[PDB]
Amino acid sequence: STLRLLISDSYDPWFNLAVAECIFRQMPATQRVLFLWRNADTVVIGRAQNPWKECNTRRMEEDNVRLARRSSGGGAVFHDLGNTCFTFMAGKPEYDKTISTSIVLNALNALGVSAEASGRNDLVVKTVEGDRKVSGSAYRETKDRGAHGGTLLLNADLSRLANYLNPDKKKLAAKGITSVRSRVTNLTELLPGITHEQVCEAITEAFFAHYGERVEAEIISPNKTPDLPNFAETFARQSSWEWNFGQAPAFSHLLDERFTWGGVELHFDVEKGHITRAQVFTDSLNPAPLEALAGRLQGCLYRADMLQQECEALLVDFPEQEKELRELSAWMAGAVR
Ligand SMILES: Nc1ncnc2c1ncn2[C@@H]1O[C@H](COS(=O)(=O)NC(=O)CCCCc2cc3nc4ccc(O)cc4oc-3cc2=O)[C@@H](O)[C@H]1O
Repeated sequence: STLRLLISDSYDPWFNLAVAECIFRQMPATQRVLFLWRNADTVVIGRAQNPWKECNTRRMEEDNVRLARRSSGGGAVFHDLGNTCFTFMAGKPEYDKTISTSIVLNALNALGVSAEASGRNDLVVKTVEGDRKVSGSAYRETKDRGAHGGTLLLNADLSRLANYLNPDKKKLAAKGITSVRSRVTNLTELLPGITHEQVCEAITEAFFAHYGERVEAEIISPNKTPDLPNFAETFARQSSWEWNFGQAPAFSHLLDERFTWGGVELHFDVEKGHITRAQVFTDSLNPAPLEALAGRLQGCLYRADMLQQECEALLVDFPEQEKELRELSAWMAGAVR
C-alpha cells in the first residue's frame, strides 16, 4: 500500500520524537504517513530556539516537566495528556503542508467544530471572547521528503501552560527564533467531553478519505524498543541534555547580585551549551578569586551542577573567602536553571 498509520501508546516526548526521527528517514519515498501521538507534561521547542529564553526551564525542573527540542521549527509549546499530536509525512514533489492542514480541518468539521487556519501555522476557533488558538504546527523538509507535525488543544491544563511558558526575567542577548504568544482555548469548551480517541478517528478518517485508501493502524509499545533503523542511538541523543539544551543558538547572559561583601556582575558568552567566555565586574575588597573564577569558566557547561564544581574547586586555592564564594556559587547556579 501507499499509506502508513502509526499510533503511539507512549507518553515519553523523547520517545515519540525518536520514532518520527526514525520513520522520517526509513520512510519509502512513495509513502504517505500519518503519526498520531500524545505527550505527558512537556514543553516542546523548535530546532532554532533557546530553552532558558523561551520557557520556564527552572519551574519545569522543580515540577519534573520534561523539555524536548523537536527537529522541526516553530515556537515553544506545552504538551499535556489533553494535547493531541499529529504528523503527516510525504515525499516531494507530492508533499504539501496545505493538504495535511485541510485533512485535520475537515476532520474537525466532522466533529462539529468550525475553525480555520491563520497566521503561519495556527488554527483558530471563533469564540465569545473572540478568536482563540486551538492548534499550532511546525514543518521539516529535505531534498525529497516532508513532515507537517502539529498539536490540538483538547483538554490540556491551561494553567500549567501559562506557568511554564512564562520564563524568569533573565538578561539575554540570544540568537534564534522566538515564540509567537497567542490566546488559546480547549476544544472541550466547544464539544464538551471530546477525547483523544474521538479526535484520532476524525483525523484518521479524513486521512483515509482524501487518499481513498485504508490501512490497519500499527501500534507502538512503550515497554519495547521499536524495530527501527538506529533507534537506540536516536532515542539516546534525542534525550540528551546536549541536544535539548546544548543545541541552542549562540547567546549571552548578564547576571547580577548585591552581596553584603560587594556586588557582582557576570557576562556569559555561551555556545553549544558551553561558556566560551566569562567576565566578572565587582566592587569587592577581595576581587582576586572572582577574577580567577572568570578564567576557570573557560569552556564550562552552561549548567548549575558544573558551575558549582568550578566554585568548589576554587575554595581550595582561596580558603579565606569560603563564606563569600559559597554565597556566590549558590546564586550563580540559580540564575542559569
Ligand atoms: N500545545 C500547544 N498548542 C497550541 N498552542 C500552544 C500550545 N502550548 C502553548 N501554546 C500557545 O501558543 C503559542 C504558540 O507559539 S508559536 O506559534 O510560536 N509555536 C507554535 O505554534 C509551535 C507549534 C509546534 C507543534 C509541534 C509540531 C511538531 N512538528 C513535528 C514535525 C516533525 C517531527 O518529526 C516531529 C514534530 O513534532 C512536533 C511537535 C509539536 O509540538 C505559545 O507561545 C502559547 O502561547
